Amino acid sequence: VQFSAEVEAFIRTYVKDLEEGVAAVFAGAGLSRTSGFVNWSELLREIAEELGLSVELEHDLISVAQYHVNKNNSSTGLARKILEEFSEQAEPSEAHKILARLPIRTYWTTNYDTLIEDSLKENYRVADIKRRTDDLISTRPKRDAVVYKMHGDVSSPGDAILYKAQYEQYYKTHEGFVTALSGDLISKTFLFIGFSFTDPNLDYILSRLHVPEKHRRRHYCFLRKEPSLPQGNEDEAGAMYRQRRQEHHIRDLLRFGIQAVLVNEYDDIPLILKEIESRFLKKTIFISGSAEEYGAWDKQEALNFVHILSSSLVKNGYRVVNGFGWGIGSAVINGALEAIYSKPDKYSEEQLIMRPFPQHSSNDKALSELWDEYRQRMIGLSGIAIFLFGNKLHDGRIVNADGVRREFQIAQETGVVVLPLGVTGYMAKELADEMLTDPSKHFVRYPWLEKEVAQLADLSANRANIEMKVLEILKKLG
Amino acid sequence: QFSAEVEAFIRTYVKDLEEGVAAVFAGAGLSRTSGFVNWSELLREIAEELGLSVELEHDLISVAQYHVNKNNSSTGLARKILEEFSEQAEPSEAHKILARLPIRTYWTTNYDTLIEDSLKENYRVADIKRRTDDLISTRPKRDAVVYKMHGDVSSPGDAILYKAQYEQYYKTHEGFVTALSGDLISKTFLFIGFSFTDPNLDYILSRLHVPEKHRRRHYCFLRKEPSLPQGNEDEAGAMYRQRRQEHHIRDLLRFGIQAVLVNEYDDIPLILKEIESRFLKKTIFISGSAEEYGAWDKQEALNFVHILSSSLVKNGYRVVNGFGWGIGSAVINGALEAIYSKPDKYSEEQLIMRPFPQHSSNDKALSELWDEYRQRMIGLSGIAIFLFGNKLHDGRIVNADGVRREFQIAQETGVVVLPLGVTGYMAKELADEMLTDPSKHFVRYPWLEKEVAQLADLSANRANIEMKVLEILKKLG
Ligand code: NA
Ligand code: NA
Ligand code: NA
Ligand code: NA
Repeated sequence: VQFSAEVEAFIRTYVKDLEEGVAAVFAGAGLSRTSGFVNWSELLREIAEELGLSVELEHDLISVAQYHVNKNNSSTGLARKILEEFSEQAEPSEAHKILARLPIRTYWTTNYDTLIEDSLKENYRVADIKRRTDDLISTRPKRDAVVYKMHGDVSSPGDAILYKAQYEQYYKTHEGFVTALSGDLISKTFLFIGFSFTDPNLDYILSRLHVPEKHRRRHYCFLRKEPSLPQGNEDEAGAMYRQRRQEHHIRDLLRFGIQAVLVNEYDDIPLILKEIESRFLKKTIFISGSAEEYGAWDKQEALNFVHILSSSLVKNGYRVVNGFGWGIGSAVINGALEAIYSKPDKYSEEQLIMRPFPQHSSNDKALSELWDEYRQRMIGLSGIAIFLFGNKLHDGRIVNADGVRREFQIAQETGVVVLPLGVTGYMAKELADEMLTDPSKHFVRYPWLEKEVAQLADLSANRANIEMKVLEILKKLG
Repeated sequence: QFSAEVEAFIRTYVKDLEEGVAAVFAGAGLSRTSGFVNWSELLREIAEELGLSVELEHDLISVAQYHVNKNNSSTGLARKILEEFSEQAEPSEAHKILARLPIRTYWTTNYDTLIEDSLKENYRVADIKRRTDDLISTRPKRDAVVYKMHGDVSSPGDAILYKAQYEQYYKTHEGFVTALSGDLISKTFLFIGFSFTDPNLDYILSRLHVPEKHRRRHYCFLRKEPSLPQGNEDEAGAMYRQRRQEHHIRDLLRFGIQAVLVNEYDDIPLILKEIESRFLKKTIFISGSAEEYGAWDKQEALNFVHILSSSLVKNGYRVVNGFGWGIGSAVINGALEAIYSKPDKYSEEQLIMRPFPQHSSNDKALSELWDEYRQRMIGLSGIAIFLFGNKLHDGRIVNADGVRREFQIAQETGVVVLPLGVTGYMAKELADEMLTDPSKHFVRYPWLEKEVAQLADLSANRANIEMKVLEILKKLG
């Protein structure tokens, strides 16, 4: 759970930039491999062999590809290997799924595959996909993210950027992409992921990143640190040359404002991203609860409290994930929306997260499983969960709501801080009391929280001070 | 009924609104209730200070530049044509309509903030571009973008005011020009508030050139020149005034702009309200609330509401959620299910949700805030459906008076009202009330009386209600 001082500073910075909304991703081929990297020599082996060349002797693979286009006067043979087959091997990394889950608004990529767009759709995120310059003219309304496919798309291989001659003229043929990228480079913090210094195309991509020093920003790029001891037909002299050479790569990236984030293995990347996610989600609050009745609370008193709580979370900079429970979810919605439109300059519709809950069975899944998948997904978008009331009618009598407990379990199992408010009674009280029954188990990560949950579980707790105590708890948890 | 040309404009803009490609380009006239500006009078004293006269100076752009040249400063000029000028800005009826409608793109050369202010009052989140720097980043989840091409009363020092700045605009404000050229080939503009006495009209129009292959047809409101003389005119001078306008009209075409001619400026809001009335026939307000469901099982009723709302989205309608207790949550879930069912064909814009009143205010009782909420939300719709409608009151179940108030607001404003009496309670009361005086409630659509009658029977068969409602809405369209 602890990283380098350099990685640690990157985590702190990118979390903050995710919160402000200026975080961006630039994705290379490595991101579309569970491996995390690509062997370019092997990909071009056959193209070179068809020219009487060999990737062992040819170190300029961009020129080899161009020679292939020249000799056959056509892009198709090249396109089959480096675009068509290359993209069918694409697989979503763990790092890929994390980045698609986070509320990152801007994805740039030179990949041809559809993994980014596909993952966004799976996570119920409406994507504005820019596959060609024409797509840049109009903005998809209410999009959750924009995805720039700089070099085209497997969907239209004829329009993809594949070989040297196209790279050389990209600044004119695709001026719109370059202009958009230059704007994002001076307004956003990029995470470059999936790039290697054996990428034949790297220099072309990096040369597009120049901006006036007055406006230059600092960005980040994952790189695997070269291992110490030999590889293949190498000796300790060859190993040390391989390593010290990498120091010049790292310094070169600074030209473009890019700071290398070194990892010893590609498997380290998803762990760093998970840490970023967990720290970032501490400001996204899941509201769990439902009510057929309100017990020691008057209904309008309860709904008014829920409304005010939701509004305050928005006004204090939190994102609210609505559990959509009966008799609670409507007040969550109305409270958050009231705050949003109170100050449409400051707050945003992004601060209220709503996704439809299951209504009907499917042929493949019972309502049983759709509900559990819904709760897992919604809690997955949050870092803290508040539990309120929680009761429903069953065979004519009021019972504590099992679905509220299930959300509680999912949250605990996944590291989401659980904050039941026992003063609201019912399942919230049942859960608060249960936590206090084993403080060494339930309050390991935050021992100071036992006292707070105990005060808020007291049925005679002062209801006017609940909101401010919750707010102080959430700020300390962050 | 309007002229054939105006009628064709109405039909085209309604469809472009529905498609989401409608745009507005607002001139000074839109910020005056009269609909026009007297430019010679605005510059009268500027000219007098240079020893000139607006009676004899026909080029007011140059007069303003001469004022800057003489004083080596735009301070005096800016006071008259920016400060005082924008202080007299008033939202016209045409302004209010265009701010109401779901137009995504507003361009303007006005300095005032009437568009931005109206959008917020209408609970529309605006992305306001006052400077080229603002163009780099897009406000997420915006309901509209507003381009202030010539700057803003907010930062007078950065506003476009005089000839020299116009001449270099294509360089200093290149971002605005590039964005406009993209919108001109992607959207259908309505130019409103411009006259051919606008000293800077040529500067504005010259920015509208695009390759013919990509040129679209736009529209521009213009007041037809009157026949009768005015101000030192006889019938020769008045006929000269009129025939000159024919060349203005023809000239607009080389920019792809078709003049929409009106006899009076007051005709503009009438054409715009006809546009709104027709456009809104695919926006459905769902009125209803329920503490209990009577002869319906609770999950049966919520399932019906869910399916109805989903079906509305899937058949191309926008759903305005009344947000009633026990009904609004199913409206939301049904619509959201449809939207994310096929997120490439359906959109989040098909569900309209705005907060309802919770707390009294020092200037408005809760009673007033509720009425204003209902008027605003019904104002967004052309058809309103009424379902159930009951609440708890002094310990008992009563029919929901709010549902009837929403019914009355709808009827008073020309919104088609479709109560489903089979859902009982207030919806049944309103269905029976309409059926008791068909002469008054079914004037516009006589065939609707039969449909309401079959849906009003408490014993009516519930399996095909949604299918019947959708057929009714399609005919109303
Ligand atoms: Na309270
Ligand atoms: Na509810
Ligand atoms: Na439950
Ligand atoms: Na009511």
